[PDB]
Amino acid sequence: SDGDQCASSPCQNGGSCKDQLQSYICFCLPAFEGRNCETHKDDGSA
Ligand SMILES: *[C@@H]1O[C@@H](C)[C@@H](O)[C@@H](O)[C@@H]1O
Repeated sequence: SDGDQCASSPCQNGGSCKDQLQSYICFCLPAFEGRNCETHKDDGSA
């Protein structure tokens, strides 16, 4: 699977995705979580 696996915005919350070997990589901030930075670590009611 050597190619690009992030040509469809897999990560969110301003996640920095980068094309790497096999799969890709998303560099986010410590205040963000989720399988693809799609969740903000705000910790409110839920
Ligand atoms: C990509 O890296 C992450 C960690 C943030 O700094 C983004 O704003 C940047 O584009």
